[PDB]
Amino acid sequence: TTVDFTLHKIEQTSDEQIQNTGHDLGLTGRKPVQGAQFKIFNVTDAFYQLLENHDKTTAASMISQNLGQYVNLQDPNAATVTTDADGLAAFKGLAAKTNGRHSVYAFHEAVTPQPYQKAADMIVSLPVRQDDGSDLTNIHLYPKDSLVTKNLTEINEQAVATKDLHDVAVGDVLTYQVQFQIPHDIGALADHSQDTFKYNQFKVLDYMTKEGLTFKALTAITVDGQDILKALTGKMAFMSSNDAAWQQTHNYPFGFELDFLGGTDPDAVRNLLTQYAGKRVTVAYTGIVNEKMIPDQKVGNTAEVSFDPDSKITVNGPEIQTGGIRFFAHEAGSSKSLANATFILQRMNGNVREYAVLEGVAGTYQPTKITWTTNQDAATRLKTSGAETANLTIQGLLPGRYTLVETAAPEGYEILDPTTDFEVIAGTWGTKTIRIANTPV
Repeated sequence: TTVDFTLHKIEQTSDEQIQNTGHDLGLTGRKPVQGAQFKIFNVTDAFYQLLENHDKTTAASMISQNLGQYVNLQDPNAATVTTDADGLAAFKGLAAKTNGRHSVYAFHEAVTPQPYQKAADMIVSLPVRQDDGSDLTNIHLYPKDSLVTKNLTEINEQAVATKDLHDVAVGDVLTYQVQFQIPHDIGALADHSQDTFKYNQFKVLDYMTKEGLTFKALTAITVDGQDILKALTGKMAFMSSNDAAWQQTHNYPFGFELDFLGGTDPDAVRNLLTQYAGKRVTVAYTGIVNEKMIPDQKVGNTAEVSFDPDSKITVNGPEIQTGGIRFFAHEAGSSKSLANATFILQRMNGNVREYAVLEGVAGTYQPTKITWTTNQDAATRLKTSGAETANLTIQGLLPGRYTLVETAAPEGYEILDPTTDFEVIAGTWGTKTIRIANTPV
């Protein structure tokens, strides 16, 4: 006589010990995960052999921690079903008894879809008996895939609503957070080994291919509501785009590589991680938007979590972008470029005028920060070049409505209109280059 196992693969974004009854839980209202490949193994003999020296709990635990020690994982006979769009994968018609004992079955996620981490290898020992004193013939399991994620969480230390695209100003500090799971078997030894651990690399690589950000700081590493970073530092390996090391191995203009087990004392780290095994880690860091952040340029990041050199779990973060504007100061009635025309940048703030002060500083302004004052004389005086198509450029601005105010015409000219109202368009230089005419004398 036989038994069926129907699996319900589901997404996990937090810590959650919830027990498998084996009973059908119906509409649980949880996101299913598709494309998880599961293999099943009869471990009844191996289990009962352990059961001579160890209790029931310890036996099942030993098999979970090193399933490939007790079975040939790449067995062609081993029944394999892949999880569908509802997260469903049924293994049917399995022997209820094996060599005179109630059967023990082990389940192993062999291929885990991106960007998930695999479920722990689960062990079921029959029977699973109903409260009416009768065995279940269909056993329902809810294995969990932990979702690797990356978000932009704060801008200038204020929480922002999460979205795929953010508008930034030059000199903004951006807080990012990468989340992932400490493996359930982090502290286990390699299958058939007394002298080598199973895990020898727990790496987080995060970078941007395009320019725009300068690495500021790694702010925290937390798990289980505890700050782990103070304990780790020294014992693990760390590189940032600010370190001369970085340009040796990578050529991304921004990023960091962290390895919990690449440091001076791996084993001490593995110990600490084992204490929080199966739980969710948040690695937080900050970056500063720099003068090389340009308009018409969306720039994102990729984070890669890897446990060996040959594999990785990859996730993309949101893209950021910035505004700019171009002007052309010229002689009324022609296209003669007028250099040395003097302007200040204005905006309204609840029916009050503020004027721009640029920290970084031709006609091309590319500041490192823009602050705002109601003292008009403190405003940065902007000068035009003699360039052809546009002779005043500004970038790193938020989108919205501004006013360019001309405070001195070039020698030999007089101002037509002192004020030019305009609009910075999100992530672009704008509709067109704005022409400003000055009349000669």
